[PDB]
Amino acid sequence: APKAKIVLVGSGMIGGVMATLIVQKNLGDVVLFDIVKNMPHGKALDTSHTNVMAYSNCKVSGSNTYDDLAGADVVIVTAGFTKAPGKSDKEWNRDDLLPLNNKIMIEIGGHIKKNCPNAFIIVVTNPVDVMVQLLHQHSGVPKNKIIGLGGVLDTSRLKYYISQKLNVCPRDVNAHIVGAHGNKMVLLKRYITVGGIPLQEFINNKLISDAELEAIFDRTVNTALEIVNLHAAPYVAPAAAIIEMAESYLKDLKKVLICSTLLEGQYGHSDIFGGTPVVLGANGVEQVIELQLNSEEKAKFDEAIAETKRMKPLAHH
Amino acid sequence: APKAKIVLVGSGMIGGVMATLIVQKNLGDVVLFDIVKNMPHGKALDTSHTNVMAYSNCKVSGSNTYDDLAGADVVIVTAGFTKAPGKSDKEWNRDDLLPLNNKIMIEIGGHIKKNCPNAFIIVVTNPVDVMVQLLHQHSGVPKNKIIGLGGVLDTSRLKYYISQKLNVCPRDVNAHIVGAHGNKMVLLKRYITVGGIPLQEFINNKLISDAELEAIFDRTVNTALEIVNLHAAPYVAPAAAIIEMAESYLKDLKKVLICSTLLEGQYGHSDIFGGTPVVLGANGVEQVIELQLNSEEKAKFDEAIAETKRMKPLAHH
Amino acid sequence: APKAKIVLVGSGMIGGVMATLIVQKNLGDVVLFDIVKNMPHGKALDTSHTNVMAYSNCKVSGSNTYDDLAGADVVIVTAGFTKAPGKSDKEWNRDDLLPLNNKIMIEIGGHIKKNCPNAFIIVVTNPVDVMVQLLHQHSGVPKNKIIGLGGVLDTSRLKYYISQKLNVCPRDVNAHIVGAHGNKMVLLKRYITVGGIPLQEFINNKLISDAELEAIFDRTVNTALEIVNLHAAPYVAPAAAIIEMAESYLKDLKKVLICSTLLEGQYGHSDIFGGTPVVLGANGVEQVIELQLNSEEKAKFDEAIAETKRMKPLAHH
Amino acid sequence: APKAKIVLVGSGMIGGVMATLIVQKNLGDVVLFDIVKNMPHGKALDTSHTNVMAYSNCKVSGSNTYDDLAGADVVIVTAGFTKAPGKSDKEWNRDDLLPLNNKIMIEIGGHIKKNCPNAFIIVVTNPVDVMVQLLHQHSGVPKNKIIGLGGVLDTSRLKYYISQKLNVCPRDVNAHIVGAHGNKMVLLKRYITVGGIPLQEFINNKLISDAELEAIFDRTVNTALEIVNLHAAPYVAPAAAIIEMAESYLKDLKKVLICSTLLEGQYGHSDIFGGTPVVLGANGVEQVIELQLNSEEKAKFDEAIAETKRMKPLAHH
Ligand SMILES: NC(=O)C1=CN([C@@H]2O[C@H](COP(=O)(O)OP(=O)(O)OC[C@H]3O[C@@H](n4cnc5c(N)ncnc54)[C@H](O)[C@@H]3O)[C@@H](O)[C@H]2O)C=CC1
Ligand SMILES: NC(=O)C1=CN([C@@H]2O[C@H](COP(=O)(O)OP(=O)(O)OC[C@H]3O[C@@H](n4cnc5c(N)ncnc54)[C@H](O)[C@@H]3O)[C@@H](O)[C@H]2O)C=CC1
Ligand SMILES: NC(=O)C1=CN([C@@H]2O[C@H](COP(=O)(O)OP(=O)(O)OC[C@H]3O[C@@H](n4cnc5c(N)ncnc54)[C@H](O)[C@@H]3O)[C@@H](O)[C@H]2O)C=CC1
Ligand SMILES: NC(=O)C1=CN([C@@H]2O[C@H](COP(=O)(O)OP(=O)(O)OC[C@H]3O[C@@H](n4cnc5c(N)ncnc54)[C@H](O)[C@@H]3O)[C@@H](O)[C@H]2O)C=CC1
Repeated sequence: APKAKIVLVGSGMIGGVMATLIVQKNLGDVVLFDIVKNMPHGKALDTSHTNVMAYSNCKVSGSNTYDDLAGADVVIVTAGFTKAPGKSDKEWNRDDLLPLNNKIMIEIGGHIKKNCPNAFIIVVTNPVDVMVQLLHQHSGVPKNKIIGLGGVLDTSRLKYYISQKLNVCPRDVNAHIVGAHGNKMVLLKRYITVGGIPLQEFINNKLISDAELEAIFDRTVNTALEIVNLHAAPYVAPAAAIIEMAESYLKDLKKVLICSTLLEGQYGHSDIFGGTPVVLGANGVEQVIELQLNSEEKAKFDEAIAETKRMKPLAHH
Repeated sequence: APKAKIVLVGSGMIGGVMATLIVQKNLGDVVLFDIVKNMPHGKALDTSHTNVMAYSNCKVSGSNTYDDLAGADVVIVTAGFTKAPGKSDKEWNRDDLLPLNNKIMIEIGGHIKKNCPNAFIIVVTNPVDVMVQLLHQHSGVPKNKIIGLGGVLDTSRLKYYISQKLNVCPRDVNAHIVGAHGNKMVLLKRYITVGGIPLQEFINNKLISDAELEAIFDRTVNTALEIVNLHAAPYVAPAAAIIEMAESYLKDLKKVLICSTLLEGQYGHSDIFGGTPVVLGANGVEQVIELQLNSEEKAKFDEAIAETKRMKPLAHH
Repeated sequence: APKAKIVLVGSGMIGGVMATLIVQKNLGDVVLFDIVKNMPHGKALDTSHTNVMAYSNCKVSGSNTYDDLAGADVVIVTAGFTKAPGKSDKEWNRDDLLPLNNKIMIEIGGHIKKNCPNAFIIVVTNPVDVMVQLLHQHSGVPKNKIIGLGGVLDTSRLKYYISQKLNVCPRDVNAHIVGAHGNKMVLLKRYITVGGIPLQEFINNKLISDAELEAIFDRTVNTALEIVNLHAAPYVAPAAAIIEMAESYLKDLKKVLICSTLLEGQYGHSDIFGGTPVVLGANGVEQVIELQLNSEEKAKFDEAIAETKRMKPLAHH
Repeated sequence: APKAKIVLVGSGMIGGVMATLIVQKNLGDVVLFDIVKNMPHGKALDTSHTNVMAYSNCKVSGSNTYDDLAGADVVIVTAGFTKAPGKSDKEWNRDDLLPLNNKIMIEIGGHIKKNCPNAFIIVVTNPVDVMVQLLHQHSGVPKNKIIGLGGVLDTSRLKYYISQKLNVCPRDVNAHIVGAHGNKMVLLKRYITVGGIPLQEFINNKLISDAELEAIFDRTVNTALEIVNLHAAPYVAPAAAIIEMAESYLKDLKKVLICSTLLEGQYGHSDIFGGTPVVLGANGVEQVIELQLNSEEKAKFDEAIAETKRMKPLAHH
């Protein structure tokens, strides 16, 4: 009935574009919560005027008070740091953000548990597969109620780069990147399709070569780094990917979207979060889809999970 | 610059929903042309008021004059009959429409050639793979400028039925039905994916069985018949499929959409139209994608084409 | 959480376009209920495939069982007749539909009371201002939970016709037509704006003359008749207007939309429904806005209400 | 045919959100041009991946080369500075930006004249009513082909603030702010409507008081300042307003939108740009609407224009 209340814990660059897109889509009332005094109110105010241009009617409010999490239907956590200190852009590594963000998850998780234990949570803060589980553990939410951003975004890059080479609608390329959001992300060439057709047929037709695809894979993995090194920050597509996830939940679209979710034996892994296709609908994570990987792909998946696992103890520290 | 002018040659049930959806999408000015006196003006008038609710600004005009094809950017041909005479609903067969519609294509084609030889044409009238080629031949338009409706619609049924069984977003099922739009349409189980994942994995996981899929295939092929026999007429999804095609053209989306197009050696066939994925963009049919079918699938494709071919001489009569 | 369930009581022409638009907009699951055997299932089936083209995920089901009203969040009543018997198109009068539809409202109202007493109801069946109150009285729903279609549709015509003369975006003309949906509808020249600017300025600028506006008023009042007499049936804009209302409710947009609602002293009238701007949001009819009419406009409003009132006793018969 | 090419001259905060919204809306290919090395490529890259989530197909490219203006259909100029040096946020005044941005307009104008003299131009850089005319004069474009941002944005604030007080859909408040975008902007209480109804009726009904409206007017005028002083920057609504303008042009919507345009006697003013409602369509500024202001309102309009005029000679310096 009342619109969904969507609290953006973190009102930085991603938060700002998420607020924008929520109003564009009329998805629900938005709270831009941040620890920075007044900034979220300023961003909220600005954003709120777009209801007029968008023909929407979503309240957009800023907050510097954790208890505004109360009544949240969806909580999207981008709170934290994008860069580590003393580290240059060339040395940008999501792993280095771990010391910086760990303590922030715990605190937010405690606030979510107190204020909106029944909210659907999307964790973004890097290293996301680690931060999401830490938040899961501190917020107390059901495993079907929290996920991390990764695959929707990593695959939008891969999908997009292939679509440009093949000159097809970007969305008509489908692809899977799993395990973790980071330099070990697992790009599954075998699960790439174009217009539902195995990418291998386009390779057989010399429309795109294996070499080009290897360069696209490399680019995909290094995209965040590439953007950081172009004197920009990746936040527009991250926001759009998060909103697509939040939207599938809110409107019960049941889209299959690759997100970081609690693995309970899939791919041989339990007690960790990892990226895999899930179905996001009214009941949250409605299905966790386990790709029937081959042994080579599973080996890569293990390598990705091993990285998340390695940082599990460091996060919890 | 000026909006696209979209002439709907045929202002019956499909025409009406196409006009509706064009205004909803603000795709261009619409002409509802029909041979029935005044009906198209009445439908156009009604439809035109929806600009207000849709926040659009597309003119919608009725026409009983072929020369209103002048300046058309897109021409969508639904002109003809849905049912044959003396034939009951249980005996509904698209082939029987051939005697009834053949002469209508020729005439329209002559008008298109005179009035809008550079228009992009979408032929719908059944039996579509036959009628489209007849129109192609009489209108004189380039082969990259005309297609027939079939696969977008047949696959929306298959996609939809599978998505309901697997509880995923309908659009997340991708599937291919090729050769012809009719009882010989070729359903390619091998090219079905769900969230980009081979349907076989869901079958392996007992999430959907082969038997269920065979029933869904049967239903898909018989859908039009099923609808006709429920005391309804299939026209809403046909319209939406046509609009999705027209939209990809008009907005240069480059979607891969299975349509009836002139085959020039694909699948071993030339000098006939058949359903296959194509990319529809600014330049019309930008790419004709040839699925690398196996011999069994190709045999079915041949059977479908053989039917179109069989009726080629009857149409031209 | 679960999508809204929208039951279309009546699955005829308006019902069909409403189902189409609901899926286009992803507004909720739809039930096409009708007394005609199987037709609604056929229409629902057809419509359901458009989820694919629309990227939506709304179930569309047919029903021939009143109890499928159970759990309805919104009920839209188009059940009834568009034309009276023996009456020609030239003699088409909404009043004549009263004998034909009265008994249908009562029955539906009883089913709504039993099955979905907390649903938001939109009554369309003509003569709507009479049928809506009859349904209100039999369904038992709160006065903030039921309205009739009229002004959104009548004004879309007026708005549209003026926008064409002035060459502005249709939605940029705002206008009010109140009292009743019928030949006594009250067109308030004084409340017409174009881009928020009094229409009188455009008249002063000779951009549109009083005479042209009087012809547009006449056309607006006679539009339904004009469409019927063009061998068409007004149902596309009616559907779009109803969906805009249903949408404002469902998404809590709080749009000001002129609908038939229970008057409780506004304009000097009580215990009757009449068309006036209301605000439709999460709580239904959130505000009933009383235009501060002058005495001349109020006299017309009285004339409109007098007609509804005259038929009140005949309906209840 | 080919999509519109939209060059965003200036790829800062507003530019970034404009690129985002263009892809969301699939409006055309986008070039993010900036003088800052590589930043626009980084932003373009990020933005480009959203085609996937948006189902769009708009190229988004960065540029550090003026000649990428070639072939532009629309040019949106945000190039310049938001704050003056040594000036604190509390002292933020658009006028102070004049020395900083004047030289930038001239240069861009010369590039537009050389590269895309037939492009439709939207100038944003402050003080906009001054910068727009300077660009007009240097680019050589027809007066119907260039406008400045102001009223769509200033009025979205006023509209929004009133809609919150009255609890109606933001877009249902219409209002006019004219003359100039700055502290002398002219808020015309007399032209405010809510759901097409004179705001005075809501004031008469004590739904909003004159005092509240005066506070809302003050807030509206000071909004940019308020946002700057909340540790934020107004750029989301500016972007949305610009896109709504660009969109009306590109899709020939003919929306009435208040923009800065060349006055040729309206309001008694010639040879200057000032904010007034215009109709934006395929042919650019299709109509310049002159509000029939009273003498008090005209006096304010003169005060606003006098400010633009005062800075005319300083800009040209
Ligand atoms: N999972 C994924 O695919 C990716 C994740 N990222 C991670 O997203 C996070 C957000 O990126 P951006 O928005 O660009 O960063 P940002 O630095 O722009 O925004 C983060 C903000 O969170 C704040 N914040 C810090 N502590 C907080 C607390 N306790 N509560 C609320 N707010 C708090 C900040 O003050 C700040 O505004 C980073 O860790 C980045 O690496 C970014 C791209 C995609
Ligand atoms: N290709 C595909 O996947 C399918 C094709 N169809 C074919 O679509 C066609 C249209 O279906 P509906 O709209 O439902 O039929 P309909 O009978 O509602 O509409 C067809 C209309 O075309 C008219 N017409 C006849 N001759 C004409 C001429 N020379 N010029 C202009 N108009 C003319 C009619 O008067 C009429 O209004 C039929 O042949 C149907 O079988 C329908 C569903 C999908
Ligand atoms: N309020 C407004 O502005 C206007 C109201 N109308 C009224 O809308 C109603 C619907 O128009 P259309 O859809 O075009 O008519 P239609 O005749 O196409 O559809 C009406 C249908 O309701 C059915 N029906 C009859 N009794 C029923 C029952 N007990 N339960 C469920 N379904 C039942 C029919 O079988 C039928 O399919 C008519 O009374 C028309 O005058 C139409 C235009 C606007
Ligand atoms: N007209 C209106 O209603 C308002 C106008 N503004 C004016 O909009 C302009 C843009 O605001 P923002 O995007 O926030 O600023 P910003 O500082 O974020 O972006 C401006 C950028 O333009 C650049 N630039 C400078 N010289 C350039 C050149 N020769 N060519 C291309 N790019 C160049 C910058 O490097 C920079 O990235 C400012 O003057 C601001 O005051 C902002 C809000 C609304």
